[PDB]
Amino acid sequence: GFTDYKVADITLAAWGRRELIIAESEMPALMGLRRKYAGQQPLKGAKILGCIHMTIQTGVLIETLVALGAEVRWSSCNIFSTQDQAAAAIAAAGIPVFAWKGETEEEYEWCIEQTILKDGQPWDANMVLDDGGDLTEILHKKYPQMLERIHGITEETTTGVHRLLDMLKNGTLKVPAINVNDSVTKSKNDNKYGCRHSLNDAIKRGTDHLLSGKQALVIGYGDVGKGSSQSLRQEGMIVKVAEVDPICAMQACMDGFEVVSPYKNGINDGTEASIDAALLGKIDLIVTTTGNVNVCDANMLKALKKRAVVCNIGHFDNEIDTAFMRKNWAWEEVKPQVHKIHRTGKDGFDAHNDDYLILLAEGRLVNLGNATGHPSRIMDGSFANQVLAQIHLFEQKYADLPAAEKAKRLSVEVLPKKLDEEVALEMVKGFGGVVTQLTPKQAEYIGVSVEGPFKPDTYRY
Amino acid sequence: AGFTDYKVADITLAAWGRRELIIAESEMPALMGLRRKYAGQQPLKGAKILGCIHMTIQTGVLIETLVALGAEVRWSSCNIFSTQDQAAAAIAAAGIPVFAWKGETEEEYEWCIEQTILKDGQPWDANMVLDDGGDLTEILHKKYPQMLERIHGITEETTTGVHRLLDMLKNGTLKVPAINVNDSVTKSKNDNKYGCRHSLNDAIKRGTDHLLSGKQALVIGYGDVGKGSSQSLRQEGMIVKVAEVDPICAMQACMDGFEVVSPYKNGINDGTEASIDAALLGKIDLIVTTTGNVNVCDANMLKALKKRAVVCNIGHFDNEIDTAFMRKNWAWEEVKPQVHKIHRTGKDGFDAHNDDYLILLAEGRLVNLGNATGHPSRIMDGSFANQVLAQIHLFEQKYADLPAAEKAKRLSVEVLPKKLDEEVALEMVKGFGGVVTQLTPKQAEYIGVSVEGPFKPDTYRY
Amino acid sequence: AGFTDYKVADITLAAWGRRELIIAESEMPALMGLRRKYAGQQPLKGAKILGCIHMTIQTGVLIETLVALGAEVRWSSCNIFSTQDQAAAAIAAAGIPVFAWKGETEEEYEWCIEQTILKDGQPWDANMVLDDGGDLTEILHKKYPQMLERIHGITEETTTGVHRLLDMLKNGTLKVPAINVNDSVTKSKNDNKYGCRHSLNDAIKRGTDHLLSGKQALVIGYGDVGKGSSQSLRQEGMIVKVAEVDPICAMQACMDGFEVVSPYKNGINDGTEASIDAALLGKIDLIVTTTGNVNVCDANMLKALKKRAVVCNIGHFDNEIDTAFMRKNWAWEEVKPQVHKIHRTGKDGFDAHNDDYLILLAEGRLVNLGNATGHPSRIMDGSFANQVLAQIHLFEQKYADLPAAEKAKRLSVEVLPKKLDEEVALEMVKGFGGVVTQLTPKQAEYIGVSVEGPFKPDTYRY
Amino acid sequence: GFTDYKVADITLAAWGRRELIIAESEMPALMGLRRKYAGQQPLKGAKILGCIHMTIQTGVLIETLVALGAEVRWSSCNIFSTQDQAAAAIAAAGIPVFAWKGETEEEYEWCIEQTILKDGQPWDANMVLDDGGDLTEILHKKYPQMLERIHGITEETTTGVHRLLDMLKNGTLKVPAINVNDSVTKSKNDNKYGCRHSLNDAIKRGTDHLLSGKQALVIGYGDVGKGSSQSLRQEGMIVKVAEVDPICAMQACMDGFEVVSPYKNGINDGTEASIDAALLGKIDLIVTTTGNVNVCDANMLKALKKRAVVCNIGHFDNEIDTAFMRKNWAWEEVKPQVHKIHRTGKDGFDAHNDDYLILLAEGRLVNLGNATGHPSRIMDGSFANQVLAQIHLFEQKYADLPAAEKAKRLSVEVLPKKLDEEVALEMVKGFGGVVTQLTPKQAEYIGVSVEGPFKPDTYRY
Ligand SMILES: NC(=O)c1ccc[n+]([C@@H]2O[C@H](COP(=O)([O-])OP(=O)(O)OC[C@H]3O[C@@H](n4cnc5c(N)ncnc54)[C@H](O)[C@@H]3O)[C@@H](O)[C@H]2O)c1
Ligand SMILES: NC(=O)c1ccc[n+]([C@@H]2O[C@H](COP(=O)([O-])OP(=O)(O)OC[C@H]3O[C@@H](n4cnc5c(N)ncnc54)[C@H](O)[C@@H]3O)[C@@H](O)[C@H]2O)c1
Ligand SMILES: NC(=O)c1ccc[n+]([C@@H]2O[C@H](COP(=O)([O-])OP(=O)(O)OC[C@H]3O[C@@H](n4cnc5c(N)ncnc54)[C@H](O)[C@@H]3O)[C@@H](O)[C@H]2O)c1
Ligand SMILES: NC(=O)c1ccc[n+]([C@@H]2O[C@H](COP(=O)([O-])OP(=O)(O)OC[C@H]3O[C@@H](n4cnc5c(N)ncnc54)[C@H](O)[C@@H]3O)[C@@H](O)[C@H]2O)c1
Ligand SMILES: NCCc1ccc(S(=O)(=O)F)cc1
Ligand SMILES: NCCc1ccc(S(=O)(=O)F)cc1
Repeated sequence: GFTDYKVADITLAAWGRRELIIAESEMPALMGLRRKYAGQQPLKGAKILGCIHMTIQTGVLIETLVALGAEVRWSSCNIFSTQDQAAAAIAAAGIPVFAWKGETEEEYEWCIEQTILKDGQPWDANMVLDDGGDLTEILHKKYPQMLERIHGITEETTTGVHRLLDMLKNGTLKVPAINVNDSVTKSKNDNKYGCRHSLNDAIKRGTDHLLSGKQALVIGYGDVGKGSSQSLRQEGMIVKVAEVDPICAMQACMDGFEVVSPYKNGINDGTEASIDAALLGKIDLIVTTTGNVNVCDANMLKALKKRAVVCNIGHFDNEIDTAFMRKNWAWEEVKPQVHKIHRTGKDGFDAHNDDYLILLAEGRLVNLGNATGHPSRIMDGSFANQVLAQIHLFEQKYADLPAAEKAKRLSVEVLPKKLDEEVALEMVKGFGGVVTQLTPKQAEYIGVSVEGPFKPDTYRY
Repeated sequence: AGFTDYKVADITLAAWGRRELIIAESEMPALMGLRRKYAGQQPLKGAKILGCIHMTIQTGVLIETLVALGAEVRWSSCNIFSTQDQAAAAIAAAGIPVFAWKGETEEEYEWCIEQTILKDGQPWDANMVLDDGGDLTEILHKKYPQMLERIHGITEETTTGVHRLLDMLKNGTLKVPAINVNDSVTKSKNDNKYGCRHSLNDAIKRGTDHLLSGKQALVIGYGDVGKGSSQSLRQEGMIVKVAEVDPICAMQACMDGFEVVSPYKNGINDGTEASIDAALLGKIDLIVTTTGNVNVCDANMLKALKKRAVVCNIGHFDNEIDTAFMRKNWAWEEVKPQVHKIHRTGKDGFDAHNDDYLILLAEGRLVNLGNATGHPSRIMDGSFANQVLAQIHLFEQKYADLPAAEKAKRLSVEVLPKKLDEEVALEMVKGFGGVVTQLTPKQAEYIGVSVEGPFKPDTYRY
Repeated sequence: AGFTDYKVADITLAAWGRRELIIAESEMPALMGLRRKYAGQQPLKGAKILGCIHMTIQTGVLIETLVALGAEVRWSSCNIFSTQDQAAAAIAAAGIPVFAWKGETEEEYEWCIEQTILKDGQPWDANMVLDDGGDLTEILHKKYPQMLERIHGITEETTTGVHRLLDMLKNGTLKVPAINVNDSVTKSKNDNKYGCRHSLNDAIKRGTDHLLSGKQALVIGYGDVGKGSSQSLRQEGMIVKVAEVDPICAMQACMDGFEVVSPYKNGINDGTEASIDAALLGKIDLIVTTTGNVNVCDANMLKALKKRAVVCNIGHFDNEIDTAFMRKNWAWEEVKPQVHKIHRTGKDGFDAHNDDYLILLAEGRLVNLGNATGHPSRIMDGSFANQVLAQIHLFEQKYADLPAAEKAKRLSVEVLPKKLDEEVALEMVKGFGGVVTQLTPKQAEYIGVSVEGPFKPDTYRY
Repeated sequence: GFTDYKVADITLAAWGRRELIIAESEMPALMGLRRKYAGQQPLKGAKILGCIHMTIQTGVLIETLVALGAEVRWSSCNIFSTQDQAAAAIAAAGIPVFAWKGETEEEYEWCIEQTILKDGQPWDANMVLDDGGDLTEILHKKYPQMLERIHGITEETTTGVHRLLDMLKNGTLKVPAINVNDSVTKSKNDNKYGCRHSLNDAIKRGTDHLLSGKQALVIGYGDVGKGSSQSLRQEGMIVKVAEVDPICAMQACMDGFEVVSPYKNGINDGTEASIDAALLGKIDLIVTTTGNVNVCDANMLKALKKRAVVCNIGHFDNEIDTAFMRKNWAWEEVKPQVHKIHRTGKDGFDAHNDDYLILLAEGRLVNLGNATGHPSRIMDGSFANQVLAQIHLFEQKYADLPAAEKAKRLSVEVLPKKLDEEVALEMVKGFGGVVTQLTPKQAEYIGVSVEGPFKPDTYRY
């Protein structure tokens, strides 16, 4: 009589299991590790608190971790990102999961606490898998005693890594972490190509708007901005790119984009006078990709072309000043995760008003909120890295080391390039690709082993 | 007035070269901004720079920037086919020693480098080296080691040259420090990739005027050059397949929409004709090597290629293709300079209407420079702004003046700091009319950077 | 509310449908411009239109435009899977007879068309037909021929429908004139191509959430739908191969950068398993049929496809794929609505973990409408502005009231004049914020056109 | 002792022969016609006046006509389009050719005259092959008696067809014509993909400018403007498109381009005030593609960004107001067919002036002027049509008809679709493409023969 879960509808489990079986065939690197390490059971004794979007893809990751011996308790890291049939299949497998699509903020926090607490007391957790740092934060701030037993954190995404490095710099990080984001088979796969697949996917599902011929402004040109700009350009949008980093802006120019600023001469002085109103009045779609705060601000929202679509694909919703819009403008729900924001005022709207914006997923990550996030064959790389990272920190056994050895190992590290390459090779074979083997003379000529690693650690790909 | 200390193809091309320099200067804002920023300070006064890099119009703007900052130079090309003769002539007419022409022999190539090293029959009192590929660096270490005692540093342009510096550093044979100019992002991820995107299809059209759309290409390699090369051909409508030994680069090729294949069955190169994927190579209209490695388009691949396929190399050296095999066994018919039909029917003569030939560009030497003009000015702007900054830095550090114990602590291969890489990029972006946004103080604090940058940790890969 | 003359899935979706209609109106400036232009004149006053076309949000705006101009209508969908239930509910809640829901059986499909034809058990006094594929046209000619005595014209949306009309005209069996709406440039080269570009990869993602980049696709056909479908996949990074019987379309595929292949050895489809290029089909991850032809993805191709390939059809009718063979021999496993795994291990039951299956989308029916929402409003604007102009033209001509000799001269299948095609395009361009330049008198005289257009001869192909 | 020619340098003939031998391997449709018709000699007795760019590809066309039985006398239809090695190879084969790169207007007219006159008297020509209509006009106006002997004209390009249709309208056309341009294997191959290949080719050879990241304005979006826009966009330019035809403008929007006018509201009233100076002041490259007059006018040239490149790929050099620039601005030759135009005045220039434009090929066809025009494998389709059109008209012997039968036969027609498909099939085989054969049931289902034509004549591809 398994009841240790909370999902929208347990009766979706059979559907979710059908999609898990399909997803498994799309995830050869992750399923390869499941088959490789099953005999060793390297996560026997691991008790993992997991906080990451409860999608079908996350389901294959969860069941891999359990297949290698772990126990887990799971929650989503976003109120809109859960696929309810994925959550139901995991719960019907007997795995504690607290997640549904459309949580309130209070339900979101309740779901994390349900993973942390078992029977009203702290679970004897000893591993953390996090995506964005919310679970990491709650443990350090509200359950610090639990971190005495925890061997490490494996952190999925750019924003969570930044938070770990701030903690490390300030002396507040209590356990070591692996930066999963910066494996090449994560950052330069998931963050870029994942958003290429899923950004225009979510815009179409949300609005069914034609994108070809229309004007877009992408704020940011890091890995997510690069993939997002391509998602839109390959549909035929005229894409303009904003950046604060001149190296990233240089890449945008060379990639064929006009680089512009929302602010005259790029100077954001906080006044309406600084807004390039002519530019913003021609933009049909703005997408924020930065991991920064208030990059689509109130004065920008006032100046945007009527009926423009606004969305965010960075981790947190504060990229767009949705607070200003809740305070001043009237919200008309079109359907779940799609709202018309009427700039005519706060108290009610005319149903035929033409002066509105369309906001997707209330400013939360739009690929997961309005579609299904990245596809399985892309998440394969990210999640193979997660598994390898969990194995590595669980085996290092930090929670048991003497203090001097803790000092040497309290760090945020990445996986070695050899492993990054082994993940990539399984991905390539999933496409039917054939990697050539160096001859001994050729390996000697460029100074590498025939087996790799093939590049110095400085190499940027 | 009596300047004779040069050797070029035709000095009367100087006026033409000067017109093209004046145009190129307006395409190179980072480099020309360095010229303006530092001219009064003369930070290279006293520098005596041996330069070895493709004697193009773009290199001319680099040379005159070094001279305008106070340096003296003596120059040669780093490839027998890459000089633009009008550029070398303009530089010579300006009274600057340059020894370079398009279509040098190997003996003339080595003579030209030695003319930069020697002045009036004796070693020039050089104290700086600017190199592209490592040949000048090698000749100095092997043949003129005494000159290195006075040299403060090497600024090395390209991936292959950096590899050779790092081999010397690990072997204990590198005598002076170096800056790896290649690995600035405004070099590696500008020049190596987008430069080849611009100039590869350029050189193939100039050499052959072949339609590329609808035809099959095989690109060997998918590093920065292979990425840019693959894009050069795909954007023309070619059906491009990619080979790689690096699974991470192979993963990128898959995700970028290319089929990843090996010339060898199951990727295993046992040296026999039997290991060749004859069915694959029999379909390929164009093969491009981009690896920096040896014999990646080998004799058995060449025998298996589709009749009338084009063969070329855009890596730094011609040993990527087994051209020696083709010289030894097959008859060469010159179509026009840097374009040869190689007839696979035998060595002693050929039927003029023979159908079983390959077209080789630039005799397997770097094809974008041999058959066209290499990277365009606005891309080389980034590379050469980095070169000027690197020259300034190593010259000001004065390594050659240190005691032996301190030289040992300073001997290293380094990259320029990120802040400079960003400053080059900013001038490039302004040259496109791009407008970079400035962080507010709260935004800078939120992501943990200074408002002025650097904006990324040194681990960032872009 | 008193009004019961409809049948939809759920009338309570009406308000949601109305919200989407108000958005779609802002995406359809040509259609809303016609509403405002002709509202006062009521040119369709007295028209009674039988309509049979995908009951989507876009069709809703079309319906309410005909009504706003004076017409009465009775509506059904031309496909069992293409209805958007909230669009049908909005139309029914506006008082408009509509019989349509997503997921009809075949018997229910036929019944819905008959409910538009009949009002209270007797033929409605229809006088106009709007059709998409020819099913309603066929039912009237076969089963209700008396009704055609009062009907002034048919306006036919799509290529397959027009083919059927032209065969009836040749055979002397077409009883009323038609307008070929499909062959307006703002329909054929807008809807058929760019609509499939937008909506094909859209439906595949919704149905399977598969990564497309780096995978192998085979598009059967390279007409307008095959062009837009091939681009839909290639822009995602698929490696796309194209099959054609028309060498001119195959030439376009080559120049567009696709490899042109046949599923049969040497292109010869003799019906044997030996004729199948099994090596080619064993590498294909996705096959899309775009032909309007029969059995272009046949039993032997289905047998030979790579395990776990996706199979779909974006032509009008589901017989492009041999789904009947799959129904007879293989076990179907529903993943979710309009997504089935087809287990090639046999008919009775399946292993839930079997690896040898295909994924079929929308049971072989038009996949963009079955698994997503079809073309976007801004593209359908062009098709449906043409539909409204075509309805106005044939209604005002009053074919059914003309003397016999006048009928004989007007019994034809025609396209709208090019001047109207241009006026639709102009509104579409303005909807993008584009600005069309006006010729000077001298420039107009020089190319031999009016400043107002038409700008091209009728022979022009764009 | 053959002397009946004039070329730049006859010693270039061996080079030209080498490139002809290579080009033949790139032109399977044209070489296929040599084999299919050699035995029958369909052009035995044809005497063809030919006027078209004397390129390597034209050399293969010429020698195909001769191999099928024709005699010819040849000139180029543009002063800059000749490849001198090609003209030399043709002269050395004993074929009268009068053409070199860099003719004056006087030499251009003289070269056409030498094809018309053999030994000071009109040659007994009975066939005409033209590209642009200059030879056709000269014969109608200056030697009308020779048209009593001529069976027809086969006209290569859109501008030339327009000029023929003016005469058919006015009743002043003396012989029938084949509109070769409007074969699909010409118009939608040569005019579009040909310019795709050769526009960015000529711009690189002429300027070596980076195109990625820069702003282009393409005037026109017919077949040449479509291919031109793609030539630039695929290099990473940000391309804007002007059109007067709203259908063509619709296609540009859908193809992912911003459609703009050089003039406010699109109204070309001839004033400086009409110019959108903000737009023109951002454009790095303008390309005219219209076949119309003065579509890049004096006020657009005055407003263009400093150092922008200006070129024309339409047939005639009056698309750009070069006359205005010759009268008012100082011209500095960079190298052959590349000039800087200094907007500081006419009385000389400062060698370091920054306020100049770069004009390519003096406003003449830039792909042939600064590069080599379309590649062999594209020109294969166009020229296979030219050969079939010459046979199609020669075998009909219009000049032998009585006046009443001539009237009935007098027309400007395209080749039937069956020939168009025959050319396309040979093109497809040259790529190694495999066309599928319809089954009888399938052919019956769509109402075509298994042997084609597969499309009604109304079809637009
Ligand atoms: N939705 C998804 O599936 C998904 C996937 C991966 C990562 N992410 C999230 O997306 C965000 C970005 O990730 P990334 O890996 O691209 O990071 P990144 O560091 O590579 O890129 C962020 C970029 O934003 C730029 N930027 C910062 N402030 C800006 C401003 N005011 N205006 C313009 N540009 C500005 C920076 O210069 C930087 O290049 C993070 O929150 C990350 O966690 C989301
Ligand atoms: N022509 C130019 O203008 C130009 C510009 C920049 C660099 N280069 C030269 O091009 C070469 C490549 O430079 P890069 O920056 O791209 O280096 P890189 O290290 O980024 O890429 C080289 C790639 O070749 C691959 N490779 C090695 N052996 C291989 C084999 N046998 N088969 C397939 N792939 C193989 C490696 O895995 C690697 O990814 C160097 O010689 C460099 O100096 C030329
Ligand atoms: N789903 C949609 O939204 C949508 C939109 C428009 C049209 N359609 C339908 O799509 C179909 C195609 O329409 P179209 O306008 O592209 O027609 P089309 O005539 O332009 O093209 C169909 C192509 O199929 C090719 N073909 C025929 N049999 C073939 C075979 N056995 N193998 C390979 N190629 C073959 C033909 O040569 C032709 O070029 C029609 O049924 C039409 O009604 C669907
Ligand atoms: N250089 C080459 O190799 C080459 C090849 C083929 C044709 N051409 C020539 O190029 C020209 C164009 O040929 P095409 O086949 O594209 O003809 P086209 O009729 O298909 O296109 C010309 C286009 O220009 C547009 N146009 C006319 N006046 C305009 C104006 N003032 N502003 C903007 N747009 C305007 C028209 O609407 C039309 O769409 C003709 O002179 C033709 O002979 C050149
Ligand atoms: N006007 C800015 C002057 C300037 C010009 C160039 C640079 S650099 O990036 O190429 F070192 C830096 C500063
Ligand atoms: N210009 C607004 C009036 C108008 C609105 C629509 C059209 S139509 O081409 O779409 F029938 C024509 C004219």
